[PDB]
Amino acid sequence: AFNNNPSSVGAYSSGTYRNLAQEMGKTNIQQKVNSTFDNMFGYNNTQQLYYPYTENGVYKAHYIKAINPDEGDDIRTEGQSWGMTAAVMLNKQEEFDNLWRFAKAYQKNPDNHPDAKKQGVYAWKLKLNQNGFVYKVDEGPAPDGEEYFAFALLNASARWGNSGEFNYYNDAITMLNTIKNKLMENQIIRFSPYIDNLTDPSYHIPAFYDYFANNVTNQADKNYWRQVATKSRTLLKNHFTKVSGSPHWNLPTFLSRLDGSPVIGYIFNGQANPGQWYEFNAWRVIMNVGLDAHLMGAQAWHKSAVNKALGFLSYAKTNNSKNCYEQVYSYGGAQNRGCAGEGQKAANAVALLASTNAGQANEFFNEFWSLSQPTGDYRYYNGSLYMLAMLHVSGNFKFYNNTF
Repeated sequence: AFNNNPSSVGAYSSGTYRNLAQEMGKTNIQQKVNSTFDNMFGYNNTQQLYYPYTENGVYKAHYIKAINPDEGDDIRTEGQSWGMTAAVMLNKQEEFDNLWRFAKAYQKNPDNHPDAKKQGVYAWKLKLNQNGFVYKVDEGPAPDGEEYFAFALLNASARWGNSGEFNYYNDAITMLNTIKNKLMENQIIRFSPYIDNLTDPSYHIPAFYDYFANNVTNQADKNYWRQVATKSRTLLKNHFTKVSGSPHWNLPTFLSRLDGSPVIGYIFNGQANPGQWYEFNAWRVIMNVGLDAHLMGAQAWHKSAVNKALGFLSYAKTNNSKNCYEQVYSYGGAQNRGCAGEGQKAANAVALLASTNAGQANEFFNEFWSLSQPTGDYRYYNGSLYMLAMLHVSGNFKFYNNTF
């Protein structure tokens, strides 16, 4: 049965990881997790997201392919870092190393870039040119990519050691220093180096910062990361207070000010969507709240955030002609951008680690567990989130501390 009373003591402290799928009465859980990885990382061109990169017939590295029928396939730091995270959780070292080799060689902006704000950050969008060779489309970062790279590398160090191709630990500390020096404003993760008073709630993963604090050696840096953790929980608490009731109707938004206020409308040239939309990025917020509750303990704010958001989506489904909740809402109104696909259902299943409503849990968990693994033209984002969720709901998303 679903545990509707999640502990205030996290798995990171206790060592006790929940297996949500087992609580929900499912069978062949580990088999399904393993097949999900094998299909995503297999050469089947069906579920596959992991592809080799060669130059003049010489093997170089691997990437997660952001398949895109509208604008041409590209390669993103979020997908790359999420792939590495999946690989370390399942002890898949070659896959990890092949992805990290690609990131460090081809995504990393040089440390002596003429723009100091780009030095050592990871270019969010690459493509292969007409002759098949990789190039940077946009050098600007997507800072949750760096966050997941640092997380994944610290875990690789802890599981595998640092004497092979990579000194994972040194690579992780370098990544942490880059985040602190290039991607933070007053200890809150940035949306952009070039815009102040701006964050993306989906980039806030408080438990990662607590993990960082426990994996750096010096006192000042331990305190720094513990403060980022506390400030991140404050940002999310404040954002969830601000989106409660009218006018945002309990869903978090794409962009926020540093006090948690949703950004209204457009604020910069190049912005993809209005700031107050619950859209593709915002899907991840309650996934992150579930992660935090599981790993670091559930408090009243985690439970309220997820219960009210899932409550809104359930309500929105009852008021939809297609009998689905949709991918994009603004001020509680459906924006006609399609029924929820696999990745949104996946994010919402992870959120259940902070839920106190067994009925909600049944509905949202079964809607996720009944899905086939993503295929076709939209499988990059759907399939990436599906993989992460499979780990989180099977007790496989764990923190592996380094020893000093």
